[PDB]
Amino acid sequence: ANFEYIIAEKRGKNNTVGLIQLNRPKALNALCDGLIDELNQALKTFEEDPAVGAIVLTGGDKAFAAGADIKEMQNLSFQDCYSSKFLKHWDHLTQVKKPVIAAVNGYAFGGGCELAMMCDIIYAGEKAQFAQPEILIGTIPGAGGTQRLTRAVGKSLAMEMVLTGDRISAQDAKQAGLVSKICPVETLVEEAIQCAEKIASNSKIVVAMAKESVNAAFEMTLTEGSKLEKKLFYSTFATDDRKEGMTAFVEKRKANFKDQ
Amino acid sequence: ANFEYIIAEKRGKNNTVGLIQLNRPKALNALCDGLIDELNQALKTFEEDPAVGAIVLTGGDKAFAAGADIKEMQNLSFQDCYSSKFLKHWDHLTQVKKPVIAAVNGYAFGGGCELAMMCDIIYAGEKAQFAQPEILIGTIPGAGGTQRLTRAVGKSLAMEMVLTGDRISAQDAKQAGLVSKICPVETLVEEAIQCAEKIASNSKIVVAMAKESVNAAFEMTLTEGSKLEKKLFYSTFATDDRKEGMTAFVEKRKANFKDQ
Amino acid sequence: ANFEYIIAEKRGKNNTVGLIQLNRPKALNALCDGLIDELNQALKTFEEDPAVGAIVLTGGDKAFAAGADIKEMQNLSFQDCYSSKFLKHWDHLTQVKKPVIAAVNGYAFGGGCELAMMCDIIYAGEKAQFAQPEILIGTIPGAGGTQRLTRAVGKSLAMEMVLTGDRISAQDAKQAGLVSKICPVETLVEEAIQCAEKIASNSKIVVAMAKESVNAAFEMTLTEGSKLEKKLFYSTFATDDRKEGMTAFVEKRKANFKDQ
Amino acid sequence: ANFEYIIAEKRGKNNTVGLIQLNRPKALNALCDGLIDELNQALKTFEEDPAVGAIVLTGGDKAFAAGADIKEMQNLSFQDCYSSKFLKHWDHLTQVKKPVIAAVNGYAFGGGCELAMMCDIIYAGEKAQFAQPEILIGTIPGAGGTQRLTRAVGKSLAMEMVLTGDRISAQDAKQAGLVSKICPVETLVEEAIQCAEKIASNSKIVVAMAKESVNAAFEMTLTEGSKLEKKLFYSTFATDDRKEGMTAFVEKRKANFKDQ
Amino acid sequence: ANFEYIIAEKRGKNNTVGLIQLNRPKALNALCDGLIDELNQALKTFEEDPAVGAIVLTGGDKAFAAGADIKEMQNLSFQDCYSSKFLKHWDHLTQVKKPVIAAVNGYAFGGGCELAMMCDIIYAGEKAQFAQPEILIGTIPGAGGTQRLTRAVGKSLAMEMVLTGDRISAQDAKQAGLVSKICPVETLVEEAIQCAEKIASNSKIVVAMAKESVNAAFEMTLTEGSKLEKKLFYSTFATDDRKEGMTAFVEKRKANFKDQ
Amino acid sequence: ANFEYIIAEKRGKNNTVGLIQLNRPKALNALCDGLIDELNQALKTFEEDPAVGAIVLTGGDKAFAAGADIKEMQNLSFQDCYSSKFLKHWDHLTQVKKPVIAAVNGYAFGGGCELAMMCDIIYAGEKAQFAQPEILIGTIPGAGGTQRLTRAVGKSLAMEMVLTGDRISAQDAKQAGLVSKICPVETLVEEAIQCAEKIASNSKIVVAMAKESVNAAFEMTLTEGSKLEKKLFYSTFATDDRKEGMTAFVEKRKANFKDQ
Ligand SMILES: [Mg+2]
Ligand SMILES: [Mg+2]
Repeated sequence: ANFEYIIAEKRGKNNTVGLIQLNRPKALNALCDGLIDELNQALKTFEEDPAVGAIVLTGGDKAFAAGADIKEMQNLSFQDCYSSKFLKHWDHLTQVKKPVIAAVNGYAFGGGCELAMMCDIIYAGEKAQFAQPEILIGTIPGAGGTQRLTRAVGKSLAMEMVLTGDRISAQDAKQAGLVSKICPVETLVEEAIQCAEKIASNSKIVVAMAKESVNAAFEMTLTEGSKLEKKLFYSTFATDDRKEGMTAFVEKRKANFKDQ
Repeated sequence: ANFEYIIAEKRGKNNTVGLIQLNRPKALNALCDGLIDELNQALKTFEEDPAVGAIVLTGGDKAFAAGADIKEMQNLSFQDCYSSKFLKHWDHLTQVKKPVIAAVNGYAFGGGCELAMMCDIIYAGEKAQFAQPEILIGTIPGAGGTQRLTRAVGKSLAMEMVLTGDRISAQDAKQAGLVSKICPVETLVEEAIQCAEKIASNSKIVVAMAKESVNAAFEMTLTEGSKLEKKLFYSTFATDDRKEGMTAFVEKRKANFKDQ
Repeated sequence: ANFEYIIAEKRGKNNTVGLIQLNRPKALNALCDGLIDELNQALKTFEEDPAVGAIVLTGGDKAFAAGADIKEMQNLSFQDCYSSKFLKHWDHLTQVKKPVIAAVNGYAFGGGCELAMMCDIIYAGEKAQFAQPEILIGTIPGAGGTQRLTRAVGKSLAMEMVLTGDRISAQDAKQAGLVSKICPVETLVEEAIQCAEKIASNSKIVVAMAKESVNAAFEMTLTEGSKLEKKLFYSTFATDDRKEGMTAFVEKRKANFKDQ
Repeated sequence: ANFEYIIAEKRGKNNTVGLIQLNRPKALNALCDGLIDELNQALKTFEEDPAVGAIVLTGGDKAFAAGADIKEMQNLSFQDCYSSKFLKHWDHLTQVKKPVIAAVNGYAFGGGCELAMMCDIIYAGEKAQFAQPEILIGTIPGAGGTQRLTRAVGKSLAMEMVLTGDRISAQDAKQAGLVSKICPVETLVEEAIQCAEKIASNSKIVVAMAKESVNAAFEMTLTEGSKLEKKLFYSTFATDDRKEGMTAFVEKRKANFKDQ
Repeated sequence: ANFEYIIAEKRGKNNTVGLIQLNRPKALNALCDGLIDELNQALKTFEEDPAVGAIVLTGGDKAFAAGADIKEMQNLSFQDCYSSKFLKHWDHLTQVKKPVIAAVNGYAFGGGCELAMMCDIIYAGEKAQFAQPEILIGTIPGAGGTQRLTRAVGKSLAMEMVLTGDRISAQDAKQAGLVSKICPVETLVEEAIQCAEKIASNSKIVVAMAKESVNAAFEMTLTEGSKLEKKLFYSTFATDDRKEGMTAFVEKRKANFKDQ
Repeated sequence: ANFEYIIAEKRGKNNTVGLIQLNRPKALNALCDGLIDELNQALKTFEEDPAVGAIVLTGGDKAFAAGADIKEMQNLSFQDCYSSKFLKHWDHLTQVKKPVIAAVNGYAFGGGCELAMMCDIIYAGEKAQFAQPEILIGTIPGAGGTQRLTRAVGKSLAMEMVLTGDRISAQDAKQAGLVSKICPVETLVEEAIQCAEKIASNSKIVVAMAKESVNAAFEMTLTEGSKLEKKLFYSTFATDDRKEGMTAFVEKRKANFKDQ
């Protein structure tokens, strides 16, 4: 559909990467309800696209997402927040089966840091900054800003970032484990698109199985996690993609996958 | 009160930071029963102080805490450990609701490293060292020296430090995620006090809710953790400090919080 | 017994370290059925050796283990993999009670990285590389390559390595926490042997208790983990090595341990 | 919309109970795609109805639901099932916030038993029968027929019912804990409607909080469950309904609740 | 310390059973703060008594405990509950190491059922009734009335009792598993005292270990539960009472235990 | 091999049921090392038999298994027990993939009750009794007598049985959920054999998947349990038995399963 807050298009060769770019530069990509609706529409459109195998989520060069709109949430009481479940459409990225690579350039504060952490892979620029300033306005992060952050960077750094609201550099996020790669500002999007192309070049079903196996590490114990990983490695044998890849490996050539 | 092992006072402007400094320099701040009792009393006093919003725990410049007294625990038998629940008052720091910042200077060995890891934020000096030498005397760390350490720095480094008892530098704890900031020895205490002042400047109830949400990341799954975070974010709306902070954000000014 | 794929011997002074060296240099130490059988035989032999306290697992100078044989697993189906529990002998290293130090030199790809992550301590060379290329042949890592990796290095880096199959340097693994020490290619084995000698010098039963307490951090919550740690610290008092070590600490001398 | 497989209406005095009755008597209420879509639509309509406080789900007098259609799932392969998440709309009843009372009359086999167990309260007739015959056609229950059943009736009875497919009487389900009340066949619907009216008479928000607290018992440990229960009990104090109820208890009268 | 709400005495031969009888017959044993304080004092006194090995908690013949005083909690806000942690002294019974047998006669409503479920063994009379009427006053049970209840009687019956507030007979509680034995009203206390005497006649430390092993079933998985059970069965060997009991079993006689 | 403590044979028509009968009537089937070794040998022999689909474990008419040999473990210490892992060969029944039906007749005390609870289905005679008398000799059940028992029969009854050692009748175990069916002592074995034949007639791989899905209910949460159940129900589509059974159901006939 015609979006007014975001820009959705297919990038890279073979058109296998879906680029969802936030286009709110005057508000520093403020996460409003309309922007979230357009983002979810683009996400489901890219998920229902057979040619797309990976999604790249990015905002602006100076700001990825500076948090939710506060004026629409100031006059909310406890009843209207508990009932009606206020930030519920804020977790549709966690239900996406295809990998979503976050290209964080500039400010990723409040809701932006949570939306980035909800993605599988986070690519941060040279001047990218992460913070959780919810404590400054009398609230707490309520979209994964504490659960995923503490699991990623540890208790101490997450406790400091949550209780103080201070910002951390991209280098600190890489050393702590929040992001997996640091790229220049003018080439972050291109490297994220190349990584998404490398991801989508494989079998989509096996990639989804691997993503589920990785995500299960935060929901189950080590023994049950290993058992589920063994069951998934057994189940991946029932696909033609596994046999095709093993044939291309034994008889050295390029593997032609058909997502089945 | 008349303390013989620790020094308790309120530091910083407006006296919002409680400083609990171990005062056993000739014994390398050995964690004895009287010192633990005085630490618990000071923690309770600072918890029951409305003007205190954060606590800073520190020791000496050359040693933070070099472990418990071995003489008072050699004659102890298996039955006398289980019954009297040996080392039962060593986890009172985990029951505090206000944030406690550990300013570790010098040696933090055995019980000292566990007491530091039990704090929310760990500030270490340039010459600070962390180790678990329990394996050297025929015992294992029994106050969180294995659970929290493995969750913070990983399996490999924790296994090495536990089975070998070797010391790690402050830079190692920083790159591994054990500590959150490296500060000079002459200014570590003041930087910890400034961080505790920045923490106490916010709403104490919202800060405690955020601390609980962060601590829940080690006790529940990611889904249930996110559900509890959502419930806490919804409950935050029932406080006057939330509305005050959101109004101060809307009309740009300084938010005056009343801890309610 | 006489091995054809591996080399098993006791190294170090006092013969306290068991060295299991993979001896398949022309196949990059491919994890085959015979190699796994010989590895399990050497592991149980060293476990049934009262003079051995720690095991060092290493491969070649240019490759630790470059994955399993794809030829013996290409013609496998879903039923044959499930009704035979494929790769069920691949986790015998996780049942070892004595510490196992992984001296990873060169390539550790696929099954190699999984076998290395199952060890307690991972020692990597300067030119050591870790990767999970299973996604390139149409399968997923099914021997702990996702559960342990995501817990160690984090969500983002593990997701990238799994979905892309790209390699990471030893420095990246050290920064992310996958390995614990970087050593030269010419001395990595000697450093691992010295670490295993320092480990075996302590009480083997107390060392096993500490290893169990550390491993329990990935199978239980923080509260139950601390409770089990307290119970193990209480049970360690019923050993003769505990009082001997405490007496040697009180009256400064060398503690003579008898593994009881 | 106009339903062809189910009947949706508001029953009972004050029209606070939504009755969703399956209307496929010739197919023993086979769970097809259209019937599931209509059930989800009726559930959403009753959820978005302020005048409805509870839902009652029932079928026919001789059969509640005899499982899904096997014809629409025989020609399905593994890839079509996985890459489309077969039976994904079958768990929309677990996302409902208002209590759903299952009035099971007659046969509740496989999918019917799963849909009944997914409800909060199960009301069964004297001639009601429960079974999981999936093992007879070469499959396993895949909509909670093993997880919830084993947690409700125990390990032994669930194992027997799953591996044998034998039916159990309503008295057996009552003594095992599967159902909570046995009612005559001619009055089961009326008793379920009266129970839902007793439920709908209370505060909807407090009822939803209690439902969440009860459902959390199967998602985490007892300690975290009690902590979440304490937090929800504290959050209840921010509603006007709790104050109104406590005031009506003090000054003995009927409490007028407004769902806020 | 003379009590005004409860009666504390030692009953049974050898004076090994501590009887804590609620003595509020006009208020149906309303759980007030003073009664809770006296109960905690009696509990800690009986725990610190070497002659007492088991505790029996009971109220009146017509009422065990009819819930907390609503007048004390009527004028309480959300901030006053959270901060201050309302009902925080209500879980001191869960920290008792010695077994506590609940002799429930008459009404056990609201806080009474929660206090009874926190006991290890629950003994109910012929006319004993259990209910959770918190939903009738606009609140939810906040002292374990949902977590333990759902784990004991199942999902359906607990959901019904919570959302409706209806009472269940002692027979239904025995069938669902809430209680373990039904006794006449005039002899319930005597049978509970006899059971507590049978319990206290064994080794107190082994009894505490068994209680911990049983309570761990709700805090860990089956694998980790069995592991902790194995570790505790190994740890019980280091006590003299284990060897004494085994000697009395081999050489048939009466075992003389010394709680060590 | 020729057994001296047990009797192993194939019973029932088509020889699809393996009967492992304990043959120690003069010692009340005491669980000794040789008996456990022969039991494990018969179990692995029946597991490696393609014609056997289910195993029936029974003892004598007056005693199923009266616990382990006491004189075999009187002179054992804490170190000898921890380091040798006492009772480790006792959980080989939990690793069996095919269902094991426990035909418990007579006394099932101590280790016998644990071995019975480790089975999937428990069939008890009219005069069968279950108890955990470990507390009477100064020890605790260390082979699943507390974890599985508390999960099956509840907290109160398991606590009573563990702390008192009293016996429960077969009817009590049936109403509590410990056993699934009560049968006469003269026909219990035949009924268990008929049940195993009904189990063995189905697809062995699908039966193993169902057993795994049921056993996973005690190792994971409800959400992850349902996810693993969905994944197993998707994987079962890749078997030939699923399509054969579905075709036999569509066109009504007898399904011919080939265990593939
Ligand atoms: Mg890290
Ligand atoms: Mg039951």
